Amino acid sequence: TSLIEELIRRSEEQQRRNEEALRQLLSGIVQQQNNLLRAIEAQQHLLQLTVWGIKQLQARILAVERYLRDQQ
Amino acid sequence: TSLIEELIRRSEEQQRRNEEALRQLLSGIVQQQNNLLRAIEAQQHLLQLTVWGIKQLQARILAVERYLRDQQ
Amino acid sequence: TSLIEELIRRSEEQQRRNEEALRQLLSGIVQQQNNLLRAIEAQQHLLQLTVWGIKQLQARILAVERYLRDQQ
Repeated sequence: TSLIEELIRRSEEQQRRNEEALRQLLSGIVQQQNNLLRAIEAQQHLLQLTVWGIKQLQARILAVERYLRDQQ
Repeated sequence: TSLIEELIRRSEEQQRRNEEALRQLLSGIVQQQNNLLRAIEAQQHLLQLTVWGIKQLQARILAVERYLRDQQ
Repeated sequence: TSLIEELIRRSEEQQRRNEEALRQLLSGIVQQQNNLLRAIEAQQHLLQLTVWGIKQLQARILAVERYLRDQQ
């Protein structure tokens, strides 16, 4: 999803800030960990959708396989 | 999986603790990075299973497509 | 992918270093957050490929379902 891409871009922005600050940092590290957690949660949501999409495709292919067996 | 949801909830708990501590913190940030890494590893395991599930569906649909071609 | 496994192993290495340093640490935490972000980005790439793989399987099964309907 574009949100995962948006959360990643925000993590990239915060990462550059934390590295530059390395060269207030602790707050940035904590915020960055929240940025990463949000990304992981968004990826989890899409991953869960693909899991259900795979099971629906499994059901559709099984119905076709059974139709072809039944036609014999 | 429910484990990924459990690892995420633990990361959410540790995140609230680190933010509240921001308002011992370093240990919490290190632990939180382990919580995130465990989540990423669990997501990787489920992602790998979906990759193999997709290839098995590909093989099943290909077998049906070939059966239908062969019947002609 | 093996890259995600390589990024994870690097995060595991950096995590052990940060925990041992807990027992220079800030640089290690920042680097570890970059290791995690890279993992999340790599997982996002594979996740996006599975999403497109699922839609192509959907199109293939739909074509078979339509062929079978049309043959009647």
